[PDB]
Amino acid sequence: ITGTSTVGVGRGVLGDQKNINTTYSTYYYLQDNTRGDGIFTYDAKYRTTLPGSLWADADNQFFASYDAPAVDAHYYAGVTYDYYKNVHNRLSYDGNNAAIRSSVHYSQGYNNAFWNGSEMVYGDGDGQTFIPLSGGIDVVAHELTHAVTDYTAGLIYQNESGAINEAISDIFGTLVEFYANKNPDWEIGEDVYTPGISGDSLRSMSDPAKYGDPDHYSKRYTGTQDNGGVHINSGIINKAAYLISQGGTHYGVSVVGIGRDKLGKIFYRALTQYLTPTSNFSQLRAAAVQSATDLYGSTSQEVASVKQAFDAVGVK
Ligand SMILES: [Ca+2]
Ligand SMILES: [Ca+2]
Ligand SMILES: [Ca+2]
Ligand SMILES: [Ca+2]
Ligand SMILES: [Cu+]
Repeated sequence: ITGTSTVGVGRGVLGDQKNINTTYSTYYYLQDNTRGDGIFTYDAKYRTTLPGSLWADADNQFFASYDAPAVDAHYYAGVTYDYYKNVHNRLSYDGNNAAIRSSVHYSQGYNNAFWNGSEMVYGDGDGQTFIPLSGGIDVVAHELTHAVTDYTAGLIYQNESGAINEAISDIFGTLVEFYANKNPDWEIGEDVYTPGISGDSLRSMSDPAKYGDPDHYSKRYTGTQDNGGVHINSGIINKAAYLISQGGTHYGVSVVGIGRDKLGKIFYRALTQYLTPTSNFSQLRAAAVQSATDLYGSTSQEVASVKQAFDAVGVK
């Protein structure tokens, strides 16, 4: 919409108060003109036609229950924008300040969120397995990262390339969480998963096996469910990313951790410069090793730790 830039206030899914950038033109819209070509949040109104209607509010205050998923989708889309721009010098997901669109209240009781090729989509959860999924900053950044991957490496969403696709979204989803520095962890989805059960998550990067995902190549799933296990075998790469950043000893192989920023630098580089749509795990190792070499030198610790971490999870 054409209008003037304003700042509204409301509460997110977890009941936290936050300011949001809006656009006033009779109504106040969830349209943030301060980031690239804009961040736009829509109401799917419990239906599945997308994107639905640009979110409109009469008084620029967003504290209703119904408002909360929109407030967080909007706000966390902005935090993710800020991460990519400030940390990687990347302007939106296409690198050219593409408008970021999100729809909330998608369908009824929908326990999921996704990037559909064009925009982000968030279910409200059934209230049991999930509460509105835009309440999780790692979920929002995971999904937006699929757009980044789609515009860069273009990893095909199947088999090893798809598990790499998934881990990349888990990796930057988590780095955005740390960036916002609000209860950050190496778990995925903990802020919106199973409100009746504390301490669990969708997946874990630091120990994928805690939810049955493999933490070594030898345990890879080789069936054809989940598109060949993209959300399953992602644990093997998630674990390596974790070790590269935080270090440790896994199945007897020790990894010297080099911290989150260098992890993010190495994986960003690999994603944008070396991975291709059909890259497998082995090719990811090569890409990350060359990225580190590019960045820190062939004889660096950084290179050694990337090698150690991939060794630790069995991928050569
Ligand atoms: Ca209002
Ligand atoms: Ca957290
Ligand atoms: Ca998390
Ligand atoms: Ca829970
Ligand atoms: Cu995903």
